[PDB]
Amino acid sequence: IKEMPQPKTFGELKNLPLLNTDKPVQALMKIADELGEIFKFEAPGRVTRYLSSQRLIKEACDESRFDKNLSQALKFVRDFAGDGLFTSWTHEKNWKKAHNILLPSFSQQAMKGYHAMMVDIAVQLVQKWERLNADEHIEVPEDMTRLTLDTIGLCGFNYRFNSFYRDQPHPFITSMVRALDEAMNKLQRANPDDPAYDENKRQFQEDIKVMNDLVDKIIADRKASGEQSDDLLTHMLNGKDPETGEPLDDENIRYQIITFLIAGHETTSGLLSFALYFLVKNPHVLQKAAEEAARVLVDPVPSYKQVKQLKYVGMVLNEALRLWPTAPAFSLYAKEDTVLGGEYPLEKGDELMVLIPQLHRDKTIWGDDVEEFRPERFENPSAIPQHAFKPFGNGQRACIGQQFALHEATLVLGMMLKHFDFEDHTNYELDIKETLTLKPEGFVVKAKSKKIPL
Ligand code: HEM
Ligand SMILES: [Zn+2]
Ligand SMILES: [Zn+2]
Ligand SMILES: [Zn+2]
Ligand SMILES: [Zn+2]
Ligand SMILES: [Zn+2]
Repeated sequence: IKEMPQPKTFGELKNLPLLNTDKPVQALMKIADELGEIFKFEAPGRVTRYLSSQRLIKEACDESRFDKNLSQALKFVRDFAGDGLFTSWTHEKNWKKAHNILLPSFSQQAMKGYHAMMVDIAVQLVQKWERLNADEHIEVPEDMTRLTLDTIGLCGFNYRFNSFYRDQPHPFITSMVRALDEAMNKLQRANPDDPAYDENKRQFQEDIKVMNDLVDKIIADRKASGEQSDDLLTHMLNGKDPETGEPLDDENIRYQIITFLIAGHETTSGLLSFALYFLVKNPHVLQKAAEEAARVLVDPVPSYKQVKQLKYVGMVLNEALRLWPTAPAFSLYAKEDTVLGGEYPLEKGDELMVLIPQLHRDKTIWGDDVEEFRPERFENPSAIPQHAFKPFGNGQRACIGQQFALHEATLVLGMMLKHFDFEDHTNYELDIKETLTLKPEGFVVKAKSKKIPL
Protein backbone atom coordinates (compact mmCIF):
# COMPACT_ATOMS: atom_id res chain seq x y z
CA ILE A 1 0.00 0.00 0.00
CA LYS A 2 1.56 3.31 -1.08
CA GLU A 3 0.41 6.60 0.48
CA MET A 4 -0.77 9.26 -1.99
CA PRO A 5 0.39 12.89 -1.85
CA GLN A 6 -2.24 15.51 -1.08
CA PRO A 7 -2.22 19.27 -1.75
CA LYS A 8 -2.69 21.88 0.97
CA THR A 9 -6.00 21.95 2.89
CA PHE A 10 -7.71 25.17 4.03
CA GLY A 11 -9.88 24.41 7.03
CA GLU A 12 -13.13 22.46 7.14
CA LEU A 13 -13.48 22.83 3.39
CA LYS A 14 -10.25 20.81 3.09
CA ASN A 15 -8.97 20.99 -0.53
CA LEU A 16 -12.09 22.57 -2.09
CA PRO A 17 -10.84 26.22 -2.06
CA LEU A 18 -8.06 25.29 -4.57
CA LEU A 19 -10.79 24.81 -7.16
CA ASN A 20 -12.75 27.93 -6.20
CA THR A 21 -11.29 29.86 -9.18
CA ASP A 22 -12.09 30.68 -12.79
CA LYS A 23 -9.50 28.05 -13.96
CA PRO A 24 -9.90 24.90 -11.86
CA VAL A 25 -8.62 22.38 -14.41
CA GLN A 26 -5.46 24.45 -14.95
CA ALA A 27 -5.09 24.52 -11.15
CA LEU A 28 -5.31 20.73 -11.03
CA MET A 29 -2.75 20.49 -13.84
CA LYS A 30 -0.32 22.54 -11.70
CA ILE A 31 -1.01 20.28 -8.66
CA ALA A 32 -0.36 17.23 -10.86
CA ASP A 33 2.96 18.74 -12.02
CA GLU A 34 3.91 19.26 -8.36
CA LEU A 35 2.74 15.88 -6.90
CA GLY A 36 2.94 13.38 -9.75
CA GLU A 37 0.84 10.67 -11.33
CA ILE A 38 -1.70 10.42 -8.51
CA PHE A 39 -2.91 12.69 -5.73
CA LYS A 40 -5.74 12.58 -3.18
CA PHE A 41 -8.19 15.53 -3.07
CA GLU A 42 -10.53 15.90 -0.10
CA ALA A 43 -13.82 17.76 0.27
CA PRO A 44 -16.26 17.48 3.21
CA GLY A 45 -17.25 13.78 3.17
CA ARG A 46 -15.62 13.02 -0.21
CA VAL A 47 -12.21 11.83 -1.39
CA THR A 48 -11.36 11.95 -5.10
CA ARG A 49 -8.14 10.56 -6.62
CA TYR A 50 -6.73 12.50 -9.63
CA LEU A 51 -4.80 10.43 -12.19
CA SER A 52 -2.24 11.75 -14.68
CA SER A 53 -0.07 8.86 -15.98
CA GLN A 54 -0.88 6.48 -18.81
CA ARG A 55 0.21 3.63 -16.41
CA LEU A 56 -2.68 4.35 -14.00
CA ILE A 57 -5.24 5.73 -16.49
CA LYS A 58 -5.08 2.59 -18.72
CA GLU A 59 -6.23 0.60 -15.68
CA ALA A 60 -8.98 3.15 -14.86
CA CYS A 61 -10.21 2.63 -18.45
CA ASP A 62 -10.93 -1.09 -17.85
CA GLU A 63 -14.74 -1.03 -18.11
CA SER A 64 -14.98 -4.36 -16.25
CA ARG A 65 -13.58 -2.60 -13.19
CA PHE A 66 -14.57 1.07 -13.47
CA ASP A 67 -17.64 2.87 -14.80
CA LYS A 68 -18.46 6.56 -15.59
CA ASN A 69 -19.21 8.65 -12.53
CA LEU A 70 -21.34 11.85 -12.36
CA SER A 71 -19.11 14.46 -10.70
CA GLN A 72 -20.80 17.27 -8.76
CA ALA A 73 -20.38 19.46 -11.86
CA LEU A 74 -22.38 16.94 -13.97
CA LYS A 75 -25.00 16.63 -11.23
CA PHE A 76 -25.59 20.40 -11.38
CA VAL A 77 -25.68 20.35 -15.22
CA ARG A 78 -28.23 17.52 -14.84
CA ASP A 79 -30.61 20.13 -13.41
CA PHE A 80 -31.26 21.16 -17.09
CA ALA A 81 -29.64 18.30 -19.10
CA GLY A 82 -31.63 15.68 -17.11
CA ASP A 83 -31.04 12.06 -18.06
CA GLY A 84 -29.69 12.99 -21.51
CA LEU A 85 -26.75 10.87 -22.71
CA PHE A 86 -24.04 13.02 -21.13
CA THR A 87 -25.53 13.29 -17.62
CA SER A 88 -26.98 9.75 -17.17
CA TRP A 89 -25.57 6.81 -15.26
CA THR A 90 -24.63 3.82 -17.47
CA HIS A 91 -27.16 1.61 -15.69
CA GLU A 92 -30.11 4.11 -15.89
CA LYS A 93 -32.90 2.97 -18.23
CA ASN A 94 -32.62 5.93 -20.61
CA TRP A 95 -28.82 5.60 -21.08
CA LYS A 96 -28.82 2.31 -22.96
CA LYS A 97 -32.15 3.13 -24.64
CA ALA A 98 -31.01 6.51 -26.04
CA HIS A 99 -27.55 5.07 -26.87
CA ASN A 100 -29.05 2.29 -29.01
CA ILE A 101 -31.48 4.68 -30.70
CA LEU A 102 -28.99 7.42 -31.49
CA LEU A 103 -25.77 5.56 -32.31
CA PRO A 104 -26.62 5.15 -36.05
CA SER A 105 -27.33 8.95 -36.31
CA PHE A 106 -23.76 9.66 -35.16
CA SER A 107 -21.82 7.14 -37.23
CA GLN A 108 -19.27 8.02 -39.84
CA GLN A 109 -21.97 7.07 -42.46
CA ALA A 110 -24.38 9.62 -40.95
CA MET A 111 -21.83 12.37 -41.61
CA LYS A 112 -22.59 12.05 -45.34
CA GLY A 113 -26.14 13.31 -44.64
CA TYR A 114 -25.01 16.17 -42.28
CA HIS A 115 -22.26 17.33 -44.67
CA ALA A 116 -24.38 19.81 -46.72
CA MET A 117 -25.69 21.72 -43.71
CA MET A 118 -22.14 21.77 -42.20
CA VAL A 119 -20.98 23.36 -45.43
CA ASP A 120 -23.93 25.87 -45.35
CA ILE A 121 -22.64 27.32 -42.02
CA ALA A 122 -18.95 27.11 -42.99
CA VAL A 123 -19.65 29.15 -46.10
CA GLN A 124 -21.30 31.79 -43.91
CA LEU A 125 -18.11 31.96 -41.78
CA VAL A 126 -15.86 32.33 -44.82
CA GLN A 127 -18.14 35.03 -46.35
CA LYS A 128 -18.17 36.98 -43.08
CA TRP A 129 -14.37 37.10 -43.09
CA GLU A 130 -14.16 37.94 -46.82
CA ARG A 131 -16.38 41.00 -46.02
CA LEU A 132 -14.34 42.54 -43.21
CA ASN A 133 -12.62 45.87 -43.90
CA ALA A 134 -8.81 46.13 -43.98
CA ASP A 135 -8.61 47.65 -40.46
CA GLU A 136 -10.80 44.97 -38.80
CA HIS A 137 -9.89 41.73 -36.99
CA ILE A 138 -11.47 38.35 -36.21
CA GLU A 139 -12.55 37.31 -32.68
CA VAL A 140 -11.69 33.63 -33.08
CA PRO A 141 -13.58 31.68 -30.33
CA GLU A 142 -16.63 33.98 -30.83
CA ASP A 143 -16.93 33.14 -34.56
CA MET A 144 -16.06 29.42 -34.05
CA THR A 145 -18.86 29.29 -31.48
CA ARG A 146 -21.36 30.99 -33.84
CA LEU A 147 -20.43 28.30 -36.42
CA THR A 148 -20.58 25.21 -34.20
CA LEU A 149 -23.83 26.25 -32.45
CA ASP A 150 -25.55 27.08 -35.72
CA THR A 151 -24.38 23.77 -37.27
CA ILE A 152 -25.86 21.63 -34.51
CA GLY A 153 -29.11 23.72 -34.59
CA LEU A 154 -29.46 22.87 -38.30
CA CYS A 155 -28.46 19.16 -37.97
CA GLY A 156 -30.22 18.67 -34.61
CA PHE A 157 -33.66 20.01 -35.47
CA ASN A 158 -33.56 22.06 -38.74
CA TYR A 159 -33.54 25.42 -36.90
CA ARG A 160 -31.56 28.51 -37.94
CA PHE A 161 -30.14 30.47 -35.03
CA ASN A 162 -28.72 32.88 -37.68
CA SER A 163 -25.79 33.72 -35.38
CA PHE A 164 -23.92 35.48 -38.23
CA TYR A 165 -26.83 37.99 -38.54
CA ARG A 166 -27.17 39.04 -34.92
CA ASP A 167 -25.83 41.48 -32.32
CA GLN A 168 -26.87 39.62 -29.21
CA PRO A 169 -27.03 35.83 -29.06
CA HIS A 170 -30.40 34.28 -29.84
CA PRO A 171 -32.19 34.30 -26.38
CA PHE A 172 -31.94 30.52 -26.01
CA ILE A 173 -28.12 30.76 -26.19
CA THR A 174 -28.03 33.64 -23.67
CA SER A 175 -30.02 31.44 -21.25
CA MET A 176 -28.04 28.21 -21.87
CA VAL A 177 -24.72 29.97 -21.23
CA ARG A 178 -25.99 31.62 -18.03
CA ALA A 179 -27.32 28.24 -16.86
CA LEU A 180 -23.96 26.56 -17.48
CA ASP A 181 -22.24 29.45 -15.61
CA GLU A 182 -24.56 29.07 -12.60
CA ALA A 183 -24.03 25.29 -12.58
CA MET A 184 -20.24 25.76 -12.35
CA ASN A 185 -20.49 28.73 -9.96
CA LYS A 186 -22.64 26.69 -7.53
CA LEU A 187 -19.66 24.44 -6.97
CA GLN A 188 -17.80 27.32 -5.24
CA ARG A 189 -20.47 28.51 -2.77
CA ALA A 190 -19.73 27.66 0.85
CA ASN A 191 -23.28 28.55 1.93
CA PRO A 192 -25.61 27.86 -1.08
CA ASP A 193 -28.78 29.01 0.66
CA ASP A 194 -27.52 32.43 1.77
CA PRO A 195 -29.93 35.28 0.68
CA ALA A 196 -27.28 36.85 -1.61
CA TYR A 197 -27.83 33.89 -4.01
CA ASP A 198 -31.62 34.43 -4.36
CA GLU A 199 -31.37 36.45 -7.61
CA ASN A 200 -29.08 33.65 -8.95
CA LYS A 201 -31.82 31.03 -8.37
CA ARG A 202 -34.57 33.19 -9.88
CA GLN A 203 -32.40 33.83 -12.93
CA PHE A 204 -31.65 30.10 -13.08
CA GLN A 205 -35.35 29.23 -13.43
CA GLU A 206 -36.03 31.98 -15.99
CA ASP A 207 -33.13 30.52 -18.05
CA ILE A 208 -34.13 26.91 -17.75
CA LYS A 209 -37.62 27.94 -18.89
CA VAL A 210 -36.22 29.86 -21.88
CA MET A 211 -34.51 26.55 -22.83
CA ASN A 212 -37.38 24.09 -22.28
CA ASP A 213 -39.76 26.45 -24.08
CA LEU A 214 -37.77 26.67 -27.26
CA VAL A 215 -37.25 22.87 -26.93
CA ASP A 216 -40.60 21.34 -25.66
CA LYS A 217 -42.30 23.54 -28.24
CA ILE A 218 -39.92 22.49 -31.02
CA ILE A 219 -40.64 18.82 -30.17
CA ALA A 220 -44.46 19.30 -30.05
CA ASP A 221 -44.39 21.32 -33.28
CA ARG A 222 -42.47 18.56 -35.06
CA LYS A 223 -44.81 15.89 -33.72
CA ALA A 224 -47.79 17.95 -34.97
CA SER A 225 -46.40 18.64 -38.46
CA GLY A 226 -45.19 15.11 -39.12
CA GLU A 227 -42.46 16.73 -41.22
CA GLN A 228 -39.78 14.16 -41.97
CA SER A 229 -36.79 16.53 -42.09
CA ASP A 230 -33.90 14.08 -41.99
CA ASP A 231 -32.36 15.12 -38.66
CA LEU A 232 -31.62 14.03 -35.06
CA LEU A 233 -35.08 15.05 -33.82
CA THR A 234 -36.75 12.92 -36.59
CA HIS A 235 -34.62 9.97 -35.56
CA MET A 236 -35.51 10.39 -31.89
CA LEU A 237 -39.22 10.70 -32.67
CA ASN A 238 -39.28 7.65 -34.97
CA GLY A 239 -36.60 5.41 -33.48
CA LYS A 240 -37.35 2.37 -31.33
CA ASP A 241 -34.82 0.69 -29.01
CA PRO A 242 -34.30 -2.84 -30.40
CA GLU A 243 -33.63 -4.20 -26.88
CA THR A 244 -37.02 -3.01 -25.56
CA GLY A 245 -39.04 -1.95 -28.64
CA GLU A 246 -39.77 1.42 -26.94
CA PRO A 247 -39.08 4.97 -28.32
CA LEU A 248 -37.71 7.84 -26.27
CA ASP A 249 -40.36 9.86 -24.46
CA ASP A 250 -40.80 13.58 -25.14
CA GLU A 251 -39.11 14.58 -21.84
CA ASN A 252 -35.99 12.55 -22.63
CA ILE A 253 -35.92 13.90 -26.19
CA ARG A 254 -35.89 17.45 -24.71
CA TYR A 255 -32.86 16.52 -22.56
CA GLN A 256 -30.99 15.07 -25.59
CA ILE A 257 -31.64 18.21 -27.64
CA ILE A 258 -30.43 20.45 -24.77
CA THR A 259 -27.36 18.19 -24.44
CA PHE A 260 -26.43 18.42 -28.17
CA LEU A 261 -26.84 22.22 -28.08
CA ILE A 262 -24.51 22.42 -25.01
CA ALA A 263 -21.95 20.27 -26.84
CA GLY A 264 -22.33 22.21 -30.09
CA HIS A 265 -21.73 25.52 -28.28
CA GLU A 266 -18.93 24.38 -25.93
CA THR A 267 -16.68 21.71 -27.48
CA THR A 268 -15.89 21.78 -31.18
CA SER A 269 -15.57 25.57 -31.10
CA GLY A 270 -12.77 25.16 -28.53
CA LEU A 271 -10.94 22.65 -30.78
CA LEU A 272 -11.11 24.94 -33.83
CA SER A 273 -9.89 27.87 -31.78
CA PHE A 274 -6.90 25.95 -30.28
CA ALA A 275 -6.05 24.57 -33.74
CA LEU A 276 -5.91 28.06 -35.31
CA TYR A 277 -3.84 29.28 -32.30
CA PHE A 278 -1.18 26.55 -32.79
CA LEU A 279 -1.11 27.16 -36.53
CA VAL A 280 -0.44 30.93 -36.29
CA LYS A 281 2.31 30.14 -33.70
CA ASN A 282 3.89 27.49 -36.02
CA PRO A 283 3.87 29.12 -39.51
CA HIS A 284 5.70 26.26 -41.27
CA VAL A 285 2.96 23.83 -40.05
CA LEU A 286 0.30 26.35 -41.16
CA GLN A 287 1.86 26.49 -44.65
CA LYS A 288 1.95 22.64 -44.84
CA ALA A 289 -1.73 22.45 -43.92
CA ALA A 290 -2.65 25.31 -46.32
CA GLU A 291 -0.84 23.49 -49.13
CA GLU A 292 -2.95 20.37 -48.46
CA ALA A 293 -6.17 22.46 -48.33
CA ALA A 294 -5.34 24.14 -51.69
CA ARG A 295 -4.52 20.78 -53.35
CA VAL A 296 -7.59 18.91 -52.03
CA LEU A 297 -10.40 21.45 -51.74
CA VAL A 298 -10.68 22.24 -55.47
CA ASP A 299 -14.50 22.75 -55.55
CA PRO A 300 -16.11 25.97 -54.20
CA VAL A 301 -18.51 23.60 -52.41
CA PRO A 302 -16.31 20.97 -50.66
CA SER A 303 -17.57 17.35 -50.75
CA TYR A 304 -17.65 14.73 -48.03
CA LYS A 305 -14.89 12.70 -49.70
CA GLN A 306 -12.64 15.79 -50.09
CA VAL A 307 -12.87 16.38 -46.31
CA LYS A 308 -11.80 12.75 -45.77
CA GLN A 309 -8.69 13.46 -47.88
CA LEU A 310 -7.48 16.23 -45.54
CA LYS A 311 -5.06 13.91 -43.71
CA TYR A 312 -2.63 16.55 -42.49
CA VAL A 313 -5.47 18.85 -41.31
CA GLY A 314 -6.69 15.82 -39.29
CA MET A 315 -3.20 15.44 -37.75
CA VAL A 316 -3.18 19.14 -36.81
CA LEU A 317 -6.57 18.70 -35.06
CA ASN A 318 -5.38 15.62 -33.18
CA GLU A 319 -2.25 17.43 -31.99
CA ALA A 320 -4.38 20.38 -30.80
CA LEU A 321 -6.57 17.82 -28.91
CA ARG A 322 -3.38 16.30 -27.46
CA LEU A 323 -2.14 19.58 -25.91
CA TRP A 324 -5.52 21.11 -25.01
CA PRO A 325 -8.29 18.47 -24.97
CA THR A 326 -11.29 20.80 -24.85
CA ALA A 327 -13.31 18.55 -22.47
CA PRO A 328 -10.31 17.93 -20.26
CA ALA A 329 -11.45 15.68 -17.40
CA PHE A 330 -13.74 12.71 -16.85
CA SER A 331 -14.84 10.90 -13.69
CA LEU A 332 -15.01 7.16 -12.93
CA TYR A 333 -16.01 5.03 -9.92
CA ALA A 334 -14.72 1.63 -8.77
CA LYS A 335 -17.33 -1.05 -9.54
CA GLU A 336 -16.08 -3.16 -6.60
CA ASP A 337 -13.35 -3.10 -3.95
CA THR A 338 -10.10 -3.38 -5.94
CA VAL A 339 -6.44 -2.31 -6.06
CA LEU A 340 -5.16 0.24 -8.61
CA GLY A 341 -1.58 0.11 -9.93
CA GLY A 342 -0.68 -2.75 -7.55
CA GLU A 343 -0.47 -0.10 -4.79
CA TYR A 344 -3.65 1.90 -4.18
CA PRO A 345 -6.59 0.05 -2.60
CA LEU A 346 -10.03 1.35 -3.56
CA GLU A 347 -13.47 0.84 -1.99
CA LYS A 348 -16.52 0.24 -4.19
CA GLY A 349 -17.77 3.66 -5.33
CA ASP A 350 -14.46 5.52 -4.89
CA GLU A 351 -14.06 8.26 -7.51
CA LEU A 352 -11.13 8.56 -9.90
CA MET A 353 -10.74 11.66 -12.05
CA VAL A 354 -8.73 11.44 -15.27
CA LEU A 355 -6.80 14.61 -16.16
CA ILE A 356 -6.58 14.26 -19.95
CA PRO A 357 -4.08 17.16 -20.42
CA GLN A 358 -1.70 15.41 -18.04
CA LEU A 359 -2.20 12.00 -19.70
CA HIS A 360 -1.33 13.69 -23.00
CA ARG A 361 1.94 15.08 -21.51
CA ASP A 362 3.21 11.69 -20.22
CA LYS A 363 6.87 11.70 -21.40
CA THR A 364 7.12 7.91 -21.05
CA ILE A 365 4.64 7.64 -23.95
CA TRP A 366 5.27 10.77 -26.05
CA GLY A 367 8.98 11.41 -25.46
CA ASP A 368 10.75 14.51 -24.18
CA ASP A 369 9.24 17.03 -26.65
CA VAL A 370 5.67 16.68 -25.18
CA GLU A 371 5.11 20.43 -24.84
CA GLU A 372 5.76 21.12 -28.52
CA PHE A 373 3.21 21.27 -31.34
CA ARG A 374 4.19 18.51 -33.79
CA PRO A 375 1.31 17.03 -35.90
CA GLU A 376 3.70 14.50 -37.43
CA ARG A 377 3.33 12.54 -34.09
CA PHE A 378 0.14 11.26 -35.59
CA GLU A 379 1.58 10.12 -38.93
CA ASN A 380 1.24 6.46 -37.79
CA PRO A 381 -1.83 5.71 -35.62
CA SER A 382 -0.42 2.24 -34.82
CA ALA A 383 2.43 3.86 -32.93
CA ILE A 384 0.02 5.29 -30.31
CA PRO A 385 -0.44 2.88 -27.33
CA GLN A 386 -3.92 1.90 -26.12
CA HIS A 387 -5.37 4.53 -23.73
CA ALA A 388 -2.52 7.04 -24.37
CA PHE A 389 -4.74 9.44 -26.35
CA LYS A 390 -8.24 10.06 -24.96
CA PRO A 391 -9.69 13.47 -25.98
CA PHE A 392 -13.12 11.79 -26.49
CA GLY A 393 -13.28 9.80 -23.21
CA ASN A 394 -13.43 6.04 -22.85
CA GLY A 395 -15.30 2.94 -23.94
CA GLN A 396 -19.08 2.86 -24.21
CA ARG A 397 -19.18 6.22 -22.43
CA ALA A 398 -16.94 7.89 -25.03
CA CYS A 399 -18.20 10.93 -26.96
CA ILE A 400 -21.11 9.90 -29.21
CA GLY A 401 -20.36 13.15 -31.17
CA GLN A 402 -16.72 12.22 -32.09
CA GLN A 403 -17.29 11.70 -35.82
CA PHE A 404 -19.54 14.80 -35.99
CA ALA A 405 -16.92 16.98 -34.23
CA LEU A 406 -13.97 15.79 -36.33
CA HIS A 407 -15.87 16.07 -39.66
CA GLU A 408 -17.01 19.58 -38.81
CA ALA A 409 -13.56 20.68 -37.59
CA THR A 410 -11.69 19.23 -40.52
CA LEU A 411 -14.13 20.78 -43.06
CA VAL A 412 -13.98 24.22 -41.39
CA LEU A 413 -10.23 24.38 -40.76
CA GLY A 414 -9.68 23.22 -44.36
CA MET A 415 -11.89 26.01 -45.76
CA MET A 416 -10.24 28.59 -43.50
CA LEU A 417 -6.78 27.54 -44.80
CA LYS A 418 -8.00 27.47 -48.41
CA HIS A 419 -9.44 30.99 -48.35
CA PHE A 420 -7.13 33.10 -46.09
CA ASP A 421 -3.64 33.83 -44.91
CA PHE A 422 -3.58 34.54 -41.14
CA GLU A 423 -1.67 37.12 -39.11
CA ASP A 424 -1.10 36.94 -35.35
CA HIS A 425 -1.19 40.78 -35.31
CA THR A 426 -1.34 41.15 -31.49
CA ASN A 427 1.23 38.40 -30.71
CA TYR A 428 -1.52 36.74 -28.68
CA GLU A 429 -0.67 35.33 -25.22
CA LEU A 430 -2.66 32.15 -24.60
CA ASP A 431 -5.40 32.67 -21.95
CA ILE A 432 -7.63 29.64 -21.40
CA LYS A 433 -11.21 30.22 -20.14
CA GLU A 434 -13.03 27.27 -18.47
CA THR A 435 -16.81 26.73 -18.75
CA LEU A 436 -17.91 23.17 -19.34
CA THR A 437 -14.86 23.16 -21.61
CA LEU A 438 -11.56 24.91 -22.44
CA LYS A 439 -11.32 27.79 -24.95
CA PRO A 440 -8.70 30.52 -25.80
CA GLU A 441 -10.19 33.76 -24.48
CA GLY A 442 -9.44 37.00 -26.38
CA PHE A 443 -7.71 35.24 -29.27
CA VAL A 444 -7.85 37.57 -32.27
CA VAL A 445 -6.22 37.39 -35.72
CA LYS A 446 -6.34 39.24 -39.07
CA ALA A 447 -7.22 37.23 -42.20
CA LYS A 448 -6.06 38.36 -45.65
CA SER A 449 -8.12 36.93 -48.46
CA LYS A 450 -6.46 34.63 -50.95
CA LYS A 451 -9.31 35.83 -53.28
CA ILE A 452 -10.62 32.37 -54.12
CA PRO A 453 -14.31 32.61 -54.98
CA LEU A 454 -16.88 30.24 -53.50
C1 HEM B 1 -13.98 18.32 -30.18
C2 HEM B 1 -15.23 18.20 -29.71
C3 HEM B 1 -15.67 17.27 -28.57
C4 HEM B 1 -14.96 16.72 -27.56
C5 HEM B 1 -13.47 16.90 -27.24
C6 HEM B 1 -15.84 15.90 -26.75
C7 HEM B 1 -15.44 15.22 -25.62
C8 HEM B 1 -16.25 14.35 -24.91
C9 HEM B 1 -15.85 13.58 -23.75
C10 HEM B 1 -14.43 13.62 -23.15
C11 HEM B 1 -16.92 12.87 -23.33
C12 HEM B 1 -16.96 11.86 -22.13
C13 HEM B 1 -17.40 12.63 -20.88
C14 HEM B 1 -17.40 11.79 -19.61
O1 HEM B 1 -16.81 10.68 -19.59
O2 HEM B 1 -17.92 12.32 -18.58
C15 HEM B 1 -18.02 13.18 -24.24
C16 HEM B 1 -19.28 12.65 -24.15
C17 HEM B 1 -20.35 13.03 -24.93
N1 HEM B 1 -20.36 13.96 -25.96
FE1 HEM B 1 -18.71 14.93 -26.67
N2 HEM B 1 -17.11 15.97 -27.30
C18 HEM B 1 -17.04 16.79 -28.42
C19 HEM B 1 -18.08 17.10 -29.27
C20 HEM B 1 -19.37 16.62 -29.12
C21 HEM B 1 -20.46 16.91 -30.03
C22 HEM B 1 -20.33 17.80 -31.29
C23 HEM B 1 -21.56 16.28 -29.56
C24 HEM B 1 -23.00 16.24 -30.11
C25 HEM B 1 -23.52 17.20 -30.87
C26 HEM B 1 -21.16 15.58 -28.34
C27 HEM B 1 -22.01 14.85 -27.52
C28 HEM B 1 -21.64 14.06 -26.48
C29 HEM B 1 -22.54 13.19 -25.73
C30 HEM B 1 -24.06 12.96 -25.92
C31 HEM B 1 -21.68 12.49 -24.74
C32 HEM B 1 -22.16 11.43 -23.74
C33 HEM B 1 -22.03 10.10 -24.48
C34 HEM B 1 -22.56 8.98 -23.61
O3 HEM B 1 -22.06 8.84 -22.46
O4 HEM B 1 -23.49 8.25 -24.08
N3 HEM B 1 -19.83 15.82 -28.12
N4 HEM B 1 -17.58 14.13 -25.13
ZN1 LIG C 1 -12.26 42.48 -30.65
ZN1 LIG D 1 -22.24 32.01 -26.89
ZN1 LIG E 1 -32.23 9.81 -41.56
ZN1 LIG F 1 -15.36 -2.61 0.97
ZN1 LIG G 1 12.43 21.39 -28.70
